[PDB]
Amino acid sequence: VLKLYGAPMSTCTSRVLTCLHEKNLDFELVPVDLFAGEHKQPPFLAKNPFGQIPALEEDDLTLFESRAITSYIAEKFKGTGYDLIRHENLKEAASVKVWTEVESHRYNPAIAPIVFQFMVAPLRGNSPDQTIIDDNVEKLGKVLDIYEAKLSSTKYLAGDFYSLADLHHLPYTYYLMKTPAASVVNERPHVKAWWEDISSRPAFKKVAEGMNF
Amino acid sequence: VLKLYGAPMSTCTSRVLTCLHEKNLDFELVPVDLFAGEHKQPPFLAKNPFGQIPALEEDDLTLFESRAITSYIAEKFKGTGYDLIRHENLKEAASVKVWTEVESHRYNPAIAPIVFQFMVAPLRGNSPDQTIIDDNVEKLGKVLDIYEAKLSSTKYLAGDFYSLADLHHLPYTYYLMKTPAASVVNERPHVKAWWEDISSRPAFKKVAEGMNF
Ligand SMILES: N[C@@H](CCC(=O)N[C@@H](CS)C(=O)NCC(=O)O)C(=O)O
Ligand SMILES: N[C@@H](CCC(=O)N[C@@H](CS)C(=O)NCC(=O)O)C(=O)O
Repeated sequence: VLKLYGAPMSTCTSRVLTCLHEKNLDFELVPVDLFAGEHKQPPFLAKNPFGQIPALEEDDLTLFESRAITSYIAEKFKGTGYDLIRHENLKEAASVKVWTEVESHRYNPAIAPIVFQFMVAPLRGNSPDQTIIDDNVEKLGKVLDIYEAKLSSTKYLAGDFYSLADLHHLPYTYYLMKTPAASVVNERPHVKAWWEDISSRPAFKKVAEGMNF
Repeated sequence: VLKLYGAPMSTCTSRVLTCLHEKNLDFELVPVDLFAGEHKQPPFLAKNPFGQIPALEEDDLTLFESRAITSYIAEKFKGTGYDLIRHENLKEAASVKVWTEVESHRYNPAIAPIVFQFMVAPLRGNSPDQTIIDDNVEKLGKVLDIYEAKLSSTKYLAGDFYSLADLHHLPYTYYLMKTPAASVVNERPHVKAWWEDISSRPAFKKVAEGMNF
């Protein structure tokens, strides 16, 4: 059984959950109690020594890092459910690799701090830092300027097909759109339409429920 | 023929060069003049709209992001040269994915600003910012504390085999070891031996020469 350790409301778990649904896979979501600090105790640290969710146990295999887990799932269950990494087109598969790396090294480092300040900082007892928000909204805008041009050429980031590249953007963007920083998406027409597209896929709509209130 | 656009002395290009050598592949290195701002002009922007090196062309295929390029090479030529991704052991393969994601999301964000301050800031006309250095040295230390424990259990990050996960660490770490921040590697005995191991591989020694003045 694919056993996913995490929480429905977290961006990092949701990234895997939507991938699991795209692939039409059975799985078990095992709750990890972040409130009680379960992720920092010896049992979970043995799954992920960095003490963050999610982790995956599949028989004797144990994985962590959300995008390692999605990549594993996408590769292992080739030909089942949606074709996320393009297993029968080399050119397409390569482009997916490009834009998943763009998400990791360009999109995520800019959007993560925005969501952290709005959603996580209050949990740590701090008001959102407007300076950190504004700086990264500027940075994300510049990434999104490139996205706007790309998405004017192709339906999705890696080409005229939905892929793992787009998928990885769903969770942090979902929370961004709940904040005033939603403006960076809404003011770029191709990015906005792209977001409205991928965020309305059945495989994410089921996951979106768990990310709400 | 594989055409790599970049510069020997750059970490991002060096990351691809070492992979090419591990895979025993022939290639053409096409210089891009950063000092002259070539990477910011339309011809190169047509290759990478983000205007940074490296980029790869193979026939009509064009790629950017260093780790997308290494992944593409390691996959396409998986059956020949060194087994970077473990193409015959799906569990080892999964482990490599975990630790390449660790390099992208945990190691690189901590080590990059350190190297930037030491080696790029003077090209900006500034002295190295010791505050940014110290803060990220603290961060990198926490990451390496985890590595230290993992490398007590297996010879390399993903297991007892060298892999793409280890490889991706080579370039920034190489420049780190030329600075006072080399201490974070040298003070952790398993991390130190692991570094001295992977950095002595013939596929990297060829590359390290181009990273020296
Ligand atoms: N790079 C990691 C990031 C993991 C991460 O940020 N997890 C968050 C949830 S979204 C977490 O565990 N927060 C609890 C904490 O750090 O105390 C991944 O993609 O899996
Ligand atoms: N995430 C990118 C980073 C690319 C990058 O940082 N390139 C540097 C060379 S190491 C560059 O082009 N610097 C020139 C500039 O920023 O003006 C990758 O891994 O390829």
